[PDB]
Amino acid sequence: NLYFQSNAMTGYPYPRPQAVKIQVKGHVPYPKNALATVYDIFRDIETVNKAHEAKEAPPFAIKDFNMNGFAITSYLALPTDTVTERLKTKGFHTVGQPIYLPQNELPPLYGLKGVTIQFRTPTAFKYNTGYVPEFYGPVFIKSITESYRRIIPGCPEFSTSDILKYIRFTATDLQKGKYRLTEELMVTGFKGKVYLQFKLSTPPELKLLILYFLEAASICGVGMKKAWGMGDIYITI
Amino acid sequence: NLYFQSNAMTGYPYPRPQAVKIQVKGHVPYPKNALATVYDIFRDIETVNKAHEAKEAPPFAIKDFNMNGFAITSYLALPTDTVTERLKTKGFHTVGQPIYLPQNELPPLYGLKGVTIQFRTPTAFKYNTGYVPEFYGPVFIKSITESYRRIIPGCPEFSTSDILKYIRFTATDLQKGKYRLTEELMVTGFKGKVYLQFKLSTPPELKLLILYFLEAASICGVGMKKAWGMGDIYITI
Ligand SMILES: OC[C@H]1O[C@@H](O)[C@H](O)[C@@H](O)[C@@H]1O
Ligand SMILES: OC[C@H]1O[C@@H](O)[C@H](O)[C@@H](O)[C@@H]1O
Ligand SMILES: OC[C@H]1O[C@@H](O)[C@H](O)[C@@H](O)[C@@H]1O
Ligand SMILES: OC[C@H]1O[C@@H](O)[C@H](O)[C@@H](O)[C@@H]1O
Repeated sequence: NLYFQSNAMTGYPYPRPQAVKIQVKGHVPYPKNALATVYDIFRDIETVNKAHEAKEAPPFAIKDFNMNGFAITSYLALPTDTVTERLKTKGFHTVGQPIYLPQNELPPLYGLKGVTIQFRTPTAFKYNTGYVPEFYGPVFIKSITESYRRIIPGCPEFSTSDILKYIRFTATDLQKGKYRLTEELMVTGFKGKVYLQFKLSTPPELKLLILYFLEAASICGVGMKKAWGMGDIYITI
Repeated sequence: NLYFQSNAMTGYPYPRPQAVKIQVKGHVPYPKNALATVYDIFRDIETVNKAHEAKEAPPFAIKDFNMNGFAITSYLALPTDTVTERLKTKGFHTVGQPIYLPQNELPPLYGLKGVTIQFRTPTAFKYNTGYVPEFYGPVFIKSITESYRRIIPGCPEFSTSDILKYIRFTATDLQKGKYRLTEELMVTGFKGKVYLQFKLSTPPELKLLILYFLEAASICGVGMKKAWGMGDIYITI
């Protein structure tokens, strides 16, 4: 059975993350150069500049990097005409029209058994004196809730421990992959599929909240160098 | 004596509201025309367009309207060079550099007895049976809480009644004032100074939250037609 929460913290729905994705055509040798280009066109957005000088995560990420171009995802409310005009000045052309995320409304999640997470680019988590290229459930829940809170400030502090009591992670197998960040830096992380299974006791409000955390992580990326395109995930329900 | 909260919803600080203010020189006849100009220069920001279509509160407000110009406050992260260039195209000159709110850090509030709230433009609250140009404490608290949640979207549902247990409002006197919105609509609202006094039982965490609510209300405006410049408030501690 379902028991619905009456309190102020989990008795109300939380906002669904929103973002914009812009596709860019043009050759750059490394993700380092794509990231630098995006900082350059956002020089008059104070929040971006402050984050960069504080070496905090920027409100955007490079995605789908290759030799022909890349995508930019951002949760800032951007004037897209200005983005196109500034990229064109720098020799880059935007392709198609901006994509506004989320694209579709969600159905009710009653009877949703779990969520599939595909790590599409190599992923690793950073720690003092060593990044860890391995999947840890609690570490991943901390990452995705931090990404949700960056997009949606003002959320109360969720307890990681209490979320984990209602979920189980499994993986048939994960594999390794290499991601070249700069001429001199290549990192080896994990890739592949993890299944997030809800326990039968999962409060119904928590399924939707977990989906929204995963949507935020799909926007921001997971783990180290997420703004460079590491830790890119696809979610399936 | 102070008793500190251990629970997750009031035991952690919430974000301070941030905004940008841009001052514009240029005559337009009515606040209506200023509002229209701002919508026009934000035509490629999907969030603003969608909110305008749904008749939701925009994420900006006209302030300081006079014969020779006005100001725009917004809590969007704006590329301010683009805003200046688009205004200049319409014949408006931006004065000086953008102002980033808040300008200063706050001190500890343990000694703070209350807050002075000055209604600098006419203020009124709207209802189906007609606008009410009168100060009501609970209505004001609901207004400022909603403003804070519009700037800081994840903010949980606070109890208005619980907040009101800890504050007292007073005024020496309040005055009336007229605010012309269009060539065919002028509204009469109240103006003047209200004092918000914290009771001695006020939990420490709540003084800072209330100040943040008032800072959000200073950015957004209070009551009807806030985006047109009505209900502008100035806070002093
Ligand atoms: O990829 C989705 C599938 O992954 C499997 O590991 C699970 O057992 C299935 O329940 C799920 O539908
Ligand atoms: O620079 C990023 C690139 O690093 C290479 O090692 C990978 O094979 C590519 O998939 C990736 O796009
Ligand atoms: O401490 C001074 C304050 O005391 C209150 O009782 C008054 O209502 C306020 O107007 C005054 O600013
Ligand atoms: O249009 C707005 C104007 O309305 C007039 O009625 C007020 O006296 C002015 O203070 C205000 O600037």
